[PDB]
Amino acid sequence: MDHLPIFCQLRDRDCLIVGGGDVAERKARLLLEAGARLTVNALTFIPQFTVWANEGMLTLVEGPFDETLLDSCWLAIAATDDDTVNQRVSDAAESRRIFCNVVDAPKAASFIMPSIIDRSPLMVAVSAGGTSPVLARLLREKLESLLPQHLGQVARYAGQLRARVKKQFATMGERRRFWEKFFVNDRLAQSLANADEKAVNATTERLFSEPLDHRGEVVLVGAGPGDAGLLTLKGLQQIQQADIVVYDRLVSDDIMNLVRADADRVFVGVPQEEINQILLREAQKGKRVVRLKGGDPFIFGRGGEELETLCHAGIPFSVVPGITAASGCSAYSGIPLTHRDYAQSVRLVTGGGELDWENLAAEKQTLVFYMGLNQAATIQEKLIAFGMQADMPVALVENGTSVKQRVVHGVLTQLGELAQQVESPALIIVGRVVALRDKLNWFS
Amino acid sequence: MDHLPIFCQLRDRDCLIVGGGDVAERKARLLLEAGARLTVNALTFIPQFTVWANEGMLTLVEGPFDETLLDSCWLAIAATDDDTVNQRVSDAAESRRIFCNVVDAPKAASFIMPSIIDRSPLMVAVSAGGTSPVLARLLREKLESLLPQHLGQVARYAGQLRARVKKQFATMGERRRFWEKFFVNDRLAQSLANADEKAVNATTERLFSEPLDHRGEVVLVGAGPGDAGLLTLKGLQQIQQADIVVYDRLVSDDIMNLVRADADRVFVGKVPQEEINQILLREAQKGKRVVRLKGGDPFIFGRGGEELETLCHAGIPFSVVPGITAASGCSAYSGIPLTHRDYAQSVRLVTGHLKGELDWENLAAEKQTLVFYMGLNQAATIQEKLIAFGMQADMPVALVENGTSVKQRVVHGVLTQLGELAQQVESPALIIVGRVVALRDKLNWFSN
Ligand SMILES: Nc1ncnc2c1ncn2[C@@H]1O[C@H](CSCC[C@H](N)C(=O)O)[C@@H](O)[C@H]1O
Ligand SMILES: Nc1ncnc2c1ncn2[C@@H]1O[C@H](CSCC[C@H](N)C(=O)O)[C@@H](O)[C@H]1O
Ligand SMILES: [Cl-]
Ligand SMILES: [Cl-]
Ligand SMILES: [Cl-]
Repeated sequence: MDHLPIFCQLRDRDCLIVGGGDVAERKARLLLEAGARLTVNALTFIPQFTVWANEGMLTLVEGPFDETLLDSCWLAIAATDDDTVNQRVSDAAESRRIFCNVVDAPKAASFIMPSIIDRSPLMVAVSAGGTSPVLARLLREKLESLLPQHLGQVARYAGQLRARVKKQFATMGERRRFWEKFFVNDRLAQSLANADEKAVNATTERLFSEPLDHRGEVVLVGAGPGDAGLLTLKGLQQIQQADIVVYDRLVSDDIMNLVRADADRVFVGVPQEEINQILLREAQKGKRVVRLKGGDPFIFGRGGEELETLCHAGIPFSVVPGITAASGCSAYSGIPLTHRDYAQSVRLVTGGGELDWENLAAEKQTLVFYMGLNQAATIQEKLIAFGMQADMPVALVENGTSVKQRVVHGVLTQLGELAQQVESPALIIVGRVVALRDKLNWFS
Repeated sequence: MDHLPIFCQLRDRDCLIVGGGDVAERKARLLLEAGARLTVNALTFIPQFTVWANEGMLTLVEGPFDETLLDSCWLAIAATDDDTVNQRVSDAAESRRIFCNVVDAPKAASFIMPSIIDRSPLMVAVSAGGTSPVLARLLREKLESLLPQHLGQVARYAGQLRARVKKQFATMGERRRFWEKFFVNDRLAQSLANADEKAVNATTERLFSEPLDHRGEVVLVGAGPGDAGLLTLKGLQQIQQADIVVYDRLVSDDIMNLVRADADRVFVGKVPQEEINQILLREAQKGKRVVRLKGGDPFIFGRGGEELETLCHAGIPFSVVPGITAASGCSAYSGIPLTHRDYAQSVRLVTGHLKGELDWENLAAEKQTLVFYMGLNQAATIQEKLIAFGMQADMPVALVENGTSVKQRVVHGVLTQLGELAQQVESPALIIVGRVVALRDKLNWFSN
């Protein structure tokens, strides 16, 4: 072992930073967030320090490095661009047995600052001794994506319940299993975060009442339009905690690979009624069910209908929104849905009853047709017949955001022509913003 | 932050443990692996301390607590079962400004020892501060089943190459690009774990030979509507690796905590558009990875087109990471789906304040959900115009303030109440008009 990680209590402990530039500013933010009684000594200071000083958050000492400033200090940081000053600081700290970091020379003095994932009171720290800061940030990134934002509130509450769980769960197998469902209970975490103290007390007693077997709940998760990177952090966390994942064709294979093989998978790509009962049945057997749907669950996803089935049965649910096809395709095709005065509104529209064509034909809109390929010849002839100018730009985006994305574009009088040239899943975008693609297309 | 994690170099530094039982032994073992010069002061010692002392790996002092034994120490650990003694140790260490752990009292004294996942020289440390040692242990096992055991050898080889990387690559960006390739090369990791130095050298030689692009980049990243969990995985990657992050006030606080700690951050809240464009242009022309972090989605009422056309006109590369737009986030978190069955044919995302003006006949049409962005100040005009162009007076409306955050507020009513409803909230807020608003009483799962 090269270094021993320790977690220091710095509240109201004198710490010293030498330096007043951006390096020192980054270190000082860290120590302020830890509650240090912070002094900063530098020949000059950047404006952020005077701001902190005027708010009484720290003390500034302008001038050359003064070793007597280390007199009552617990930690020192050398954060200048001058190697002779940093060596003076680390030498004075060493002789006082004060742990010291030289920012630009991690093996020069006595401690290294790791990458930190803060879920206080829960904290994770990653370092490799300065041999590989890029690896440390790469690992920090994975951990940040995995650890729910409000886990620390759950950790705090867990400690207050340590006594109750022991008196109810005899063996450590049992309370280990209790703690495992406790730390993944979404209703509890959001109830703690929202300061809804009655939902806390309801969730708390429901967690003690039900069998350890039962963790029944459904999460509707929007998987985004295809690219696995367009899943949300919460969405990834939910599919990592699922007992059962119910998905269909419009969920990309790259998304499905982020589900651990330890979860049951149920493929329902079958009228809507059957899907509703599947979710019902598996939530009532007490499993964590994630219903994965393409894009956003509440935008032509029939997501509402599945949740109404669950409401009439008393099964907790939540929804994780996702990137709808329009947003994904817009960003990845270089076609902004709005721009300057081009469009006062964006219309997301499907392809008994039928569409209001005069309304769709009006100016200053971006039109986005979902499930519109089969009707694309109709859409061309009717938009023209209802006054939309023949030179209106149109684009069709197929498999948007994925490695198979194809974009075709022209004007409206060639819209029906370009539509047989693509296949589902495809969006039809009509409007002046379509012209912007020649400049903004950064993708395939 | 409850604690500040630091990684201490203990080689040849005096450390004191008080106590000689099984707790002290566990801590002594750790401090010996770290290379500490270790004294153990205790009334009695379990046999393992005899084994260590015979080998000359530490100094035993048999007797009650000797405060003067702290005088040259960098760390102290109180590991007795006597809380009077433990607190004398903590007090003596405090006066000397020596960080001190009381093992049976995490909240007392001045450092805590975390759980350690060892892939030396790579190390991960986890602690919940004694609030939930069960959580720390569950997390410690997940981290174990996540970090490959190859990883220590990749990190060790990186350490050996750092001098050559600094010599051969002039700029900081080049060195970063090298390391970013180095750490994801699976063949190199396999060859290191196999001690196949022929393969190690050939892959390494090729890595050093690749042209490294020096161009700065600008990434437009949608931060989503507030909740940090609604950032995309790709958006998180970009802000974890940017040099500079240019962020609005419509980017929540929790999102900014996800920026890498050593990134520079430039505020552009309330500055006009051509201020922002130029700030991006220049830091990008400095060869730095720039992330432009905007609320919601960058291409929905975000003015992301204008910033990018300036960079295209100047030869600067760029990309766009979409985000959850306010309509989708507030929809999910208020229990108001934007489409549903027969209710809504179409969703309209509309801006509220503009220059000619809005096409109210168009907006008043039945079977749609209207979502007004930036429309608070015109709520009275919206109600009057939609009524005048034939929308039913009892049409449900909702206003979502600070959607998806812990401060989210929802008010709802009918169209004839829209103007007064808007006075009960402030920016940032959405106006939702449509029959789907009535679904809230069955689909609301978040709060109120
Ligand atoms: N990756 C993709 N590229 C282009 N269009 C897509 C797409 N994924 C879904 N779509 C569109 O969405 C339609 C299915 S309806 C479901 C839409 C989803 N809830 C969402 O928010 O996007 C398809 O007919 C297609 O037009
Ligand atoms: N968290 C939130 N809750 C409610 N409305 C929000 C919001 N965040 C942004 N908005 C809306 O967005 C308007 C700014 S326009 C910026 C919109 C952003 N690009 C997006 O895609 O959502 C605000 O006036 C408000 O109407
Ligand atoms: Cl160094
Ligand atoms: Cl490192
Ligand atoms: Cl022993």
